[PDB]
Amino acid sequence: KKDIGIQLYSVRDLIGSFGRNQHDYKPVLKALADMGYTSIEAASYNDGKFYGNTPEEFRRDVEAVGMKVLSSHCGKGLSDEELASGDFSESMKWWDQCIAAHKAAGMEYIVTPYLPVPKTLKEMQTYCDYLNAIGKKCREAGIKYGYHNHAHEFQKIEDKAVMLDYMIENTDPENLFIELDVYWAVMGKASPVDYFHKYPGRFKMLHIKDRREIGQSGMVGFDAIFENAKTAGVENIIVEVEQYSYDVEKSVKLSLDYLLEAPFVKASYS
Amino acid sequence: KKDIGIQLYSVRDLIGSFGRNQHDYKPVLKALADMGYTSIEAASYNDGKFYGNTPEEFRRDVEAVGMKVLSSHCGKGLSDEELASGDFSESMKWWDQCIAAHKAAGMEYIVTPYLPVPKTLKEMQTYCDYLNAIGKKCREAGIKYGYHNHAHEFQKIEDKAVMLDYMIENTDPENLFIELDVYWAVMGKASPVDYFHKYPGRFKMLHIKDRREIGQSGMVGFDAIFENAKTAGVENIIVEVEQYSYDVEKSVKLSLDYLLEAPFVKASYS
Ligand SMILES: OC[C@H]1O[C@H](O)[C@H](O)[C@@H](O)[C@@H]1O
Ligand SMILES: OC[C@H]1O[C@H](O)[C@H](O)[C@@H](O)[C@@H]1O
Ligand SMILES: OC[C@H]1O[C@H](O)[C@H](O)[C@@H](O)[C@@H]1O
Ligand SMILES: OC[C@H]1O[C@H](O)[C@H](O)[C@@H](O)[C@@H]1O
Ligand SMILES: OC[C@H]1O[C@H](O)[C@H](O)[C@@H](O)[C@@H]1O
Ligand SMILES: [Co+2]
Ligand SMILES: [Co+2]
Repeated sequence: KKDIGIQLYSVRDLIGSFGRNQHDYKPVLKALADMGYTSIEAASYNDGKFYGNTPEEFRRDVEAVGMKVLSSHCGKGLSDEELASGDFSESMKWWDQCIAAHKAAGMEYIVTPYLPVPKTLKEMQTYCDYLNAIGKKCREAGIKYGYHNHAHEFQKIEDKAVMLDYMIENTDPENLFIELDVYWAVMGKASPVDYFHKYPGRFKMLHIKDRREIGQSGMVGFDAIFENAKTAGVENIIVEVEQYSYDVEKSVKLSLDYLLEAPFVKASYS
Repeated sequence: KKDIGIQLYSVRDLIGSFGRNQHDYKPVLKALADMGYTSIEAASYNDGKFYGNTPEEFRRDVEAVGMKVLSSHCGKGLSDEELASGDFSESMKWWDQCIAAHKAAGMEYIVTPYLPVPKTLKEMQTYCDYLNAIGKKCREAGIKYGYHNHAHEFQKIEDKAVMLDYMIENTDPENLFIELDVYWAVMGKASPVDYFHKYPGRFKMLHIKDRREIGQSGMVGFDAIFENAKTAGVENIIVEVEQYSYDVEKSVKLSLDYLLEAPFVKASYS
């Protein structure tokens, strides 16, 4: 028995994602709960609602099956006009709605799942200003704002700064943490542990992800990752499975069991 | 105690010179033995000799510190002329000397450490013919010939075949096994375990390598790899460390200790 979360993207084939393919998510929530997942990270926020439901109903539904309503992936990128002007004030109204909806749902974190590699350091800097501004507003609402990587953030901008490094270095720790996707970090030739040591404390959440089932490909050193979890600053871990050797239910269950069986995964990080 | 080998390349910096001795490997042999490595893979074959010594002297030296003289990296790429002619006859006499020297040293395996990505499938085919021919000669001297990868072998040739796949598919199992470098496979976006399942029995040795010390980076899933070792066909494992967080002795000892401590690493694979 360990505190292990689940990215609801993992079951998007059953409940949908990012505003589409919707089903009644409640039976799946129950199965995930019964498997022994203890928290959820959502993957379908839109216009004040979660999977089409009010924050109150979503919170109730998640609470009904005994899981923590922990985190949520959602975001709003800057238009080319906002990037060129450096003025992203119109975007902030969307965040007032988003932050109030997350607070009503009980959420502890909000994580932006994706930003494009910008063309220039100046653009990156504007993104940093935006991330700081979002994270500050989140912080005032009692929420921790984070960023989730794929592999593209390990590229360089203007052949100077690695994008993820720039973001980390040019955001305030209390405004932005990194929800590090260890699979995608490895895919971008990055050492998760080396990142942990370069930016201690900034990795408040991990996406525990692999090619398919967690711990099956040989491509991720979860032992080392979890051994350096204190340096990283890990508070919570979120299993993500996007591709499957089996039916989805079994893939996500085997994924949890790997962590439950792993001696290097502690019962709680919080 | 576990049967764990060491690639002598890993301590290339600790093999020095004084007086008439240009490759004084004996002190390092001792140290490696004392750390607890049980077998060596050589990285210095030329002109019938190992580290400038006769096969009998090298064999004596290795045996004197109680390690197995197991394997050896050496190679002879095809010239552009041999590639274009398809006729690699001239290279085969080099192999007669090489194989006889390995037999005199007691070697169980010979492994070629690098072949370039060829431009065409036709050239890849020629390489496979060459590998088959070498492996056949090795086999008749009671030696198993193998191929060691980096990352480049996961590229596609003519945007058709992945190079390593082509090699495996178009060589005889009895002529060629793969000494899979798990670190470099990951660096090529390859799952070691999926390779094991695609080509059962063909990975008779692993190069146990990481970014630096074995098991420290978070980039290699040793647990999964070792759990699939039987499928793979693993007979021996060889630690390789080329880059170091510490002084070389400490780095290669920490590397052994990770495997000695890992419950998923068995005492013997042979
Ligand atoms: O809550 C009060 C404080 O927080 C506000 O968001 C303002 O940024 C700051 O100027 C003010 O003093
Ligand atoms: O931390 C900045 C960059 O340099 C590091 O040495 C790593 O090689 C790379 O993975 C990382 O993106
Ligand atoms: O052959 C000994 C060593 O030398 C080569 O340069 C390879 O990079 C390495 O994979 C090998 O272990
Ligand atoms: O024999 C030639 C063919 O066999 C190889 O194993 C591959 O399947 C294919 O890509 C190649 O063209
Ligand atoms: O083995 C075949 C190739 O295709 C697979 O789908 C993998 O993505 C790749 O790592 C591998 O090289
Ligand atoms: Co993810
Ligand atoms: Co190697």
